[PDB]
Amino acid sequence: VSSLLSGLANYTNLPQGSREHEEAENNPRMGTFMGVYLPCLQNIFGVILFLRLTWVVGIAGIMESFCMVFICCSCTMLTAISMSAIATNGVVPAGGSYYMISRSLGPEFGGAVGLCFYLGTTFAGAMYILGTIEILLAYLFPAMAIFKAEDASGEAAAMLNNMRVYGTCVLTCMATVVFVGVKYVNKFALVFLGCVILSILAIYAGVIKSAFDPPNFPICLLGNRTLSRHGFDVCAKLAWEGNETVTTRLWGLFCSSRFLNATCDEYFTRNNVTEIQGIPGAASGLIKENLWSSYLTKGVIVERSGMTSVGLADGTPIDMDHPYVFSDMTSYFTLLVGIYFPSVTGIMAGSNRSGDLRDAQKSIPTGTILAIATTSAVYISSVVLFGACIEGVVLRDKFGEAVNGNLVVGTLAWPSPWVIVIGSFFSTCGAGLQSLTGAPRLLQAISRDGIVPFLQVFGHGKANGEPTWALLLTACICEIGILIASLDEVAPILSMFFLMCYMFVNLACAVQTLLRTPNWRPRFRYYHWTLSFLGMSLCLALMFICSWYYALVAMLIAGLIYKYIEYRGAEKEWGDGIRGLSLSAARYALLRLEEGPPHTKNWRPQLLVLVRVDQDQNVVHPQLLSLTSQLKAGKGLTIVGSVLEGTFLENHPQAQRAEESIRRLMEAEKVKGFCQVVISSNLRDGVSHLIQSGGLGGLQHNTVLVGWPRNWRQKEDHQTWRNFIELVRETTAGHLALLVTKNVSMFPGNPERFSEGSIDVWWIVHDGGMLMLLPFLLRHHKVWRKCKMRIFTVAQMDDNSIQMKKDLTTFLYHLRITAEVEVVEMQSNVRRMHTAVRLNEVIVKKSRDAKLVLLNMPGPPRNRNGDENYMEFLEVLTEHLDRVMLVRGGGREVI
Amino acid sequence: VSSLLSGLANYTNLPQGSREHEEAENNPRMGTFMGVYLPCLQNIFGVILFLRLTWVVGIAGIMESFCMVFICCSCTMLTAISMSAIATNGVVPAGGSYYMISRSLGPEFGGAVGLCFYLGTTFAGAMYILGTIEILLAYLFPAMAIFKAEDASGEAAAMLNNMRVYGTCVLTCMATVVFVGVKYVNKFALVFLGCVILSILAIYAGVIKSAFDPPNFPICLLGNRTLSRHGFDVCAKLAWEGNETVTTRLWGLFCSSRFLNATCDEYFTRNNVTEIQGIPGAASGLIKENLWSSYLTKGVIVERSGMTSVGLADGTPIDMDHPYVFSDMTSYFTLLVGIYFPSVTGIMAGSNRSGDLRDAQKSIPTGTILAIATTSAVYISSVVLFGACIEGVVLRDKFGEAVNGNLVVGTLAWPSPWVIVIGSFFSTCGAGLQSLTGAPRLLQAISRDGIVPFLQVFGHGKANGEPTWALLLTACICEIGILIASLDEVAPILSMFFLMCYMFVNLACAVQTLLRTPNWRPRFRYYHWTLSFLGMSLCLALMFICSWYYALVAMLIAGLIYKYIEYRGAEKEWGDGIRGLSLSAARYALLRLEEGPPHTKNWRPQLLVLVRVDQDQNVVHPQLLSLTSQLKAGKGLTIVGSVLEGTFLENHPQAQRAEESIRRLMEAEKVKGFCQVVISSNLRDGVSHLIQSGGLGGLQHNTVLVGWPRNWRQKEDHQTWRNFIELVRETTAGHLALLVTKNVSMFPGNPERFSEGSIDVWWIVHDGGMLMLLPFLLRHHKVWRKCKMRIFTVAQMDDNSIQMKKDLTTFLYHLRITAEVEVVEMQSNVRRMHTAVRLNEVIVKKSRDAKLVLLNMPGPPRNRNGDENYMEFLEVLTEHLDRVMLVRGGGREVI
Ligand SMILES: *[C@@H]1O[C@H](CO)[C@@H](O[C@@H]2O[C@H](CO)[C@@H](O)[C@H](O)[C@H]2NC(C)=O)[C@H](O)[C@H]1NC(C)=O
Ligand SMILES: *[C@@H]1O[C@H](CO)[C@@H](O[C@@H]2O[C@H](CO)[C@@H](O)[C@H](O)[C@H]2NC(C)=O)[C@H](O)[C@H]1NC(C)=O
Ligand SMILES: *[C@@H]1O[C@H](CO)[C@@H](O)[C@H](O)[C@H]1NC(C)=O
Ligand SMILES: *[C@@H]1O[C@H](CO)[C@@H](O)[C@H](O)[C@H]1NC(C)=O
Ligand SMILES: *[C@@H]1O[C@H](CO)[C@@H](O)[C@H](O)[C@H]1NC(C)=O
Ligand SMILES: *[C@@H]1O[C@H](CO)[C@@H](O)[C@H](O)[C@H]1NC(C)=O
Repeated sequence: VSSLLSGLANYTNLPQGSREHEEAENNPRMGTFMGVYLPCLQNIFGVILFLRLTWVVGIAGIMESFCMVFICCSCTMLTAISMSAIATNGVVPAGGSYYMISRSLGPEFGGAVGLCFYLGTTFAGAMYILGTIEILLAYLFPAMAIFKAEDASGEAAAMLNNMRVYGTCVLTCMATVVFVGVKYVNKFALVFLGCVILSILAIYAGVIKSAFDPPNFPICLLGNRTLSRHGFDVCAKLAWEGNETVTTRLWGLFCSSRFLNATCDEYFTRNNVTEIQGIPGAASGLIKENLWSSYLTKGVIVERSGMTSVGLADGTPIDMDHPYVFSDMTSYFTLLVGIYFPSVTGIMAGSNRSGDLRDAQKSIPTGTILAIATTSAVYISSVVLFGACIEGVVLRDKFGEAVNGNLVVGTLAWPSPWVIVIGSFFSTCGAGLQSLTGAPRLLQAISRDGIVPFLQVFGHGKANGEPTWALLLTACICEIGILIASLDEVAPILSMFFLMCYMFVNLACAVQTLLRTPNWRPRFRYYHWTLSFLGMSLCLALMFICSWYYALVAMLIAGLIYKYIEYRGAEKEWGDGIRGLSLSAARYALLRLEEGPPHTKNWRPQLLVLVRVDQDQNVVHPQLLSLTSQLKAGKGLTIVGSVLEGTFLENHPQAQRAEESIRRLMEAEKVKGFCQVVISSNLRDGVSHLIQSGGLGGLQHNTVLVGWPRNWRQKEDHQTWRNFIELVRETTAGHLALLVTKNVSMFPGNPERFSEGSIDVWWIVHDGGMLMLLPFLLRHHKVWRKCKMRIFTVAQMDDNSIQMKKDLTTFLYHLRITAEVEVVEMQSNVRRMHTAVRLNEVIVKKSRDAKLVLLNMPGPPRNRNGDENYMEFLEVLTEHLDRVMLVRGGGREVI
Repeated sequence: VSSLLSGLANYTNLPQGSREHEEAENNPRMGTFMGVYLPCLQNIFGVILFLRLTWVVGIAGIMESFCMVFICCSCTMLTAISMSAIATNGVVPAGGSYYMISRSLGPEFGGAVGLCFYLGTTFAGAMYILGTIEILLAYLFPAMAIFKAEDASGEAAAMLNNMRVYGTCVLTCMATVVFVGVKYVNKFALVFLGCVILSILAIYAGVIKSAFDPPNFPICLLGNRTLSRHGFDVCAKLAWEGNETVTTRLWGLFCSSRFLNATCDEYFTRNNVTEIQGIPGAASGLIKENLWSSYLTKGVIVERSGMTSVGLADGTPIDMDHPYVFSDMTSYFTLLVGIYFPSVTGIMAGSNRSGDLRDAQKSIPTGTILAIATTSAVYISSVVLFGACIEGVVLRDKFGEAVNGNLVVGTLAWPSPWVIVIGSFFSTCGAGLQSLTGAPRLLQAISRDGIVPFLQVFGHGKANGEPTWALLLTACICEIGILIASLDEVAPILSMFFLMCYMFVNLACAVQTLLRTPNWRPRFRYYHWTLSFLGMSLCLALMFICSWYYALVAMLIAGLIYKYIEYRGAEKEWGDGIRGLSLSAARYALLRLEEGPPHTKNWRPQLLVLVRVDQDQNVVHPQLLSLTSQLKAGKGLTIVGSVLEGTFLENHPQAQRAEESIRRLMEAEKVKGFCQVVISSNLRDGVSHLIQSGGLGGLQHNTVLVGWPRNWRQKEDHQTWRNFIELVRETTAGHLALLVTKNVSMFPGNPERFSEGSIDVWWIVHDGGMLMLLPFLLRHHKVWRKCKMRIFTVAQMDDNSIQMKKDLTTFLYHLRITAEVEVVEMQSNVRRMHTAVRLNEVIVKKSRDAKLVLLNMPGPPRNRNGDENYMEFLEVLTEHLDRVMLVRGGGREVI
């Protein structure tokens, strides 16, 4: 009991604002029970259980209301799981639910979740304040009212003029008390929870007493219709005062004299007056009867279904139905959902005290889920126990006029009906104070967060971290709810924002799990990404079922703040401008890429090309750029690399020429790529600073496309020829792919197009998925469109049949069967150059005239004295072919 | 006349499909008039002008219909401008409107515009086919029908069973004729346009004749209500056959005997029968009268407004209103808009013949705009001339039963009413043939385009480039329209897709102008980007006014194909996977950046940091990485660069260690950056391959943050010390900014946080916006939060007052006034080291104990013998300060 009372000395249900965020940057105990569960359980129980639940039980029945509760509950339990994965991730920063969402989903969604929830909570201030004024005018003080109806038809207008003149009278009282008396209202958090849960138990007490003996609450009927028990007290058409039968006051309101003359309406005279039991209790058979629907229309008299009546009097000449019971408004299914829904909102109060718990990764998930479960078990068992204990004709009655102006709920209370009427009053007064505290701290947090700059003046707090300007704005948005002055119309507008916040909380947690954003570790047990997606579609549907023409103005206001933060998100970090909106998406996509493996399933060539630029700078071989567009036509990353010699301190105007000749040239041949002009000491280094440092992030170059040294055996170019030899060993170590083009100047540019073409591919042993795919990418292009693919295979085994039967089943698996297959078969440098000249005879004698020849490029020797052991081997390999492309690679897979 | 008839030998209104796209890749005259204008003018005039316009004129009046036409017209004229900017851009490829949109907006939107337009046109096939069957059962052959009403109440059911049994009977006839007889229906394009425009002129002929003498079309009334003139011929209650007055057949349908006994309904007997003129003409005063609204309800008898009647008989005991004129359906404003809208669709037929025009950048814009203008001028002047010439009670009449079963339009025809009835029949038959040709060529184009892979089997054309499988699918989507069997319900579903296509065509052209996508040159005269945006919101609103619960199923089907193409767009080019969806957005954002200038308005430091990694590799100074997070905290690009020595062929396992030590370290201090580990010959080169080649695209590094050589005067490190000196001259030439950190090991890491801190800034002459902003970024961080900013200025002039009054007005402009200001003032190497030791005395004697000191770093000498002329100058400058950061930069501006 000791940790109870000491914890009850701590227990306050208020959010932790930015003053509690200051104590987190400068650097007690709680529990699961008084920390999350009891704050959340208070902020869900509200006015709708007491003031408008029984009105929904009788109208929609119990079979449609059970389906109605189970779809409004099931959104909250799924968006608690999306509040759970935010809790398990992160370190749960001290201060509010705003800082828990904003830090774990970035400032992108946090300014939009935090701002829908500001307006959604401010209308919960004005809705509860209309809840208190309605109780004050119907049950507590139904005498005191300024505006009174000047006729029998002014009940529509004078009632709404009551709700405007007391709301604005009390909203100024509510705003000042939370302003000056913050320390007092901090103390009464246990009073308000005591008033609620006793009032809920007082219902469940009296439902058990009514099973054994129901109370005395009779109702009076007149044919099928009932009548207001306001003016008269006794229900009889004739008062039998002994030997003198007297006209009652029931006679007086209908018949236009209190005399025995019988000069009145024919519907009163032909129909008798019946007084039966209005609350027959749990022993009664109501559940088989009161089950389906009673969807009335505004003006229709509420009529008991199963009574014998007399069918006449088509008009309604009863002094505007002076003594009867009516329907206030027309009603249907998808209107009540806007009224029921704010009874299930308050999950975000589950983490008002995250900076005081000790196990915040376990209290915040398990606490709200248990709080939703104990609340939905009340709601569902309230709906049935309202149905099977109370006659439906008073359940269709707002304001309890059929039971002589007492609360429809409060007549089911065992001690007294003044218990719930007072008990729901200090409840709804208290959740009005809480809503004028939880909302001004929130706008205080967003304003000091700097996340949206035009809301900057609302950060001006007072001396103790309490606001002064957000109160005056939240007093003027509660003000708009009070001018509407109608509990049934504030409720769908209020519901439209709390649906919108739970729309985003399910949205961002489903996206960031799928795309694998950085720093996203939902370490929760019972979680998936579809489970946030399923709740995302569900409270998309509820948002239109309320009112579709308000759901579009709710999205496109929230969808425009989400884009307004990003346009200010760019202009702070990325310098300025609409360029920064593209810089950030460039950065954020690259940081996404850092997790996955490179080799995953599939291979595509991503070209690194490197050109030679001479003196009076320009490219020497534009046909090499012309090849690049013929493979990777309007596709992945292209890096046009180039080098030149020495002293960047005075060589950069040459770099300006060198880059600009390439930029206008890629546009000339439709290459969408990126230029790198590097100034090195020798060309040996400057090529190797691009084979390993081209393309940051995941967008690495994957192949290297290079020409051929044509000035091979000449004066000094040997070391430039030696730079080619170090390039081959480099790509094997770095695990790239090499593409070597021979006779570069005679290549098909984009004017020349070929016809009757044949490409001849010689796939001997190695490089399967790259030597096969390279013509298939080329043929795909319009220049190489009208061409033929020929694949010739060298063999070294004995059988060729199964060798072809192994080869012919590759194409069926590759789905590119259109190539024709033909089999062929037959100190250290000479053995290399024995088979060189022999095979090159076999190459030409079946492929003298192709438009392009493909060959395997073998591995260079590790000796490094193999300049002449290996390169005459390749010039014999290029035995006077017109266009041959050499290829080798390492460590890849092609599907 | 010669180019007419020869052009009339060419004039065919069919789209150019993929066979016309083959003739563009292998590689006559037209004009504006027969090329764009007349094809577009045919495919807008349809069934709605003849069959359901007059029904809308009488119901919605002429004041609401004029506002109705002017908002459905104004969407088409704005989406023609968005079709104009697609035309002026590009080269206008041969073949259809699909290839014009797909190439100019990429395969992203082209598969979604091209697929909404496929379904939007297929229902235009089934709508027109219901238009022909309705004319065939009401005017031409109203005798032949299989299903006939078994009672007076079967007219609802038997009519819809007529439309199902003839539609599917004729849809098989429509599908085969376009299959086998493509050459025949190619010839009749001039017949169908001749049938339309003569029928439109036959209306405007007879409206002029009716002004001088209206024809004879009388109608019969009975009190306020009219009656069907079907069975009887003469309108009198008593046939006066001489001396024997006889009961008419008008008597026979009402009164239940053709005898003179008068045994019948009291509404017939108390009310007289009036036969007035049903079409009073242009001379009549109808326009002041027939103006407002007549929104009826299903079952209500159409009643003339201004007639004297007799008010009795509450029920309708007239053998289910056997002889009367009714309303087929309930109606309101936002239901008729779904019926009127397909009268204005057909813009995409403006470029069916783009591959045959000569000036395709001028014919396509000016042709469709003139085609919309001449069509809207018909529609608006048809609405008024229908109102002010025809009595409203037959305008509320479908099927023309009040005028004895003749067309409400066709009675305004001057030669004969059989002109329009035949003329609108060969029109609507012809636009049904055209819709079963324009739609199967379209799905043939998307299937061969490979843009969506599950639609691949629909590319199987026949031998002459004509489809065979897209016809059977478009016969089965017309089939669903025929089972609905109702012209009033196919029309909003048909309207929902053509609105969706014009939604995207306005969308993509407004986006790609704003973001400046590559290759987007709208060279059109009268164009802006808001003018596409204004039309985008307008046919967003029309899409909900039709039916909101169909607009959400129209977007989220089109919005899901747009994301399905991209997930196949990634898995083709970027290897595979959901990584490729991020690679493409990374590439596409960088290619956007290539246009704009760098220096635009604002400056932010984008750090290039470079570290020293020793033997048994690890970073030597982790405190330098600790500084990076304290400036650019969770913000722009960070490049952690590193070098090591020699022979990448065998040095890459050292590179694996070198990169991995940095990756776990940036996470340890919350740095979101990118690693580059470069292996060079000397460290002189390998630093300079990062100062100019770090960060492709727009995301360049903008500053360089570097430590300090502490082993200054020692054994061999002179040349490594000389590598620092070449780094300073390099950044001045490359126009970067330099940040030099002194005493690197004693820096505040993220555990240690400071209090009572002072940062002392010495801004002497140069580097304004960088030396001011650098503490302001630091203070912003939590470690440097509780600190003070002190700015001390060295002076060389005489006055200091106005010098402070120039300095104190900077802070008011910078809004960072919180710093305190204090003024101070007072072979070749010695003059540099005279003022060095003098100023460094002045530095320390006001700033002995700051947490960080900022100083201007001067320019190095061009002599290059200034190793000792300049670096003792800096070590005297660092006169035993704890933490000082040196800074200089070039060519920037800070706002
Ligand atoms: C209550 O009684 C009346 C007659 O006493 C029932 O009959 C209906 O009366 C209205 C007149 O307001 C008529 O329009 C309906 O056609 C009557 N319905 C019939 C004859 O079936 C009325 O239904 C009763 N109310 C109930 C059962 O809820
Ligand atoms: C046509 O005549 C009738 C009476 O002959 C007009 O009067 C209405 O009659 C209906 C009965 O179906 C009543 O429900 C309405 O209350 C009557 N309206 C009155 C009396 O104003 C009827 O308005 C006439 N139709 C017109 C003018 O369009
Ligand atoms: C109505 O009844 C009263 C009896 O209370 C009588 O005084 C009065 O005269 C009667 N009025 C008549 C019969 O008009
Ligand atoms: C009302 O009920 C009583 C039974 O006490 C009966 O005598 C009377 O006739 C009824 N009146 C009616 C049906 O109008
Ligand atoms: C109705 O009038 C006819 C005259 O055509 C007459 O033959 C018949 O007897 C009459 N029926 C009566 C009066 O019931
Ligand atoms: C119908 O009009 C005629 C005028 O020819 C008149 O004699 C007759 O009384 C009218 N009938 C009515 C108003 O029922």
